[PDB]
Amino acid sequence: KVFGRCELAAAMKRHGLDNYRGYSLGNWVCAAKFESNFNTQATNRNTDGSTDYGILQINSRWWCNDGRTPGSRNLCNIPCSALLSSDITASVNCAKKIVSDGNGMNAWVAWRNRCKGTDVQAWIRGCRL
Ligand SMILES: [Cl-]
Ligand SMILES: [Cl-]
Repeated sequence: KVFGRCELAAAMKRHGLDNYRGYSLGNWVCAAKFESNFNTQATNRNTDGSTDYGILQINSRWWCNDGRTPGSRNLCNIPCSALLSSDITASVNCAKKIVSDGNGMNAWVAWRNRCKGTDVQAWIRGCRL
């Protein structure tokens, strides 16, 4: 599913991501834009043999099981395919764990490089939330 911008904002808010660990909703929308283009089906192989999955490009080394990443820890206790669903629940729950890991949203490279320090509220402008 490719979410609309405000559609994704509303889903993320309903799931309790807005202000989660101090990250306002626009941070999450911005991260999802650059990680996945709001596409739940997005996948990308990493150099180390792991793969990133879903709207927030969650990695198969630490977080989910994809059956092909040796040494995977599956800390979210989910198949990586669950992160591709049109229902973002599993991605949100796992993102909450990731953002609580110690480095906040710096866990998302695209957030660090393209969202952090910018006017992230722009990402939710116009939306009815
Ligand atoms: Cl915001
Ligand atoms: Cl933080």
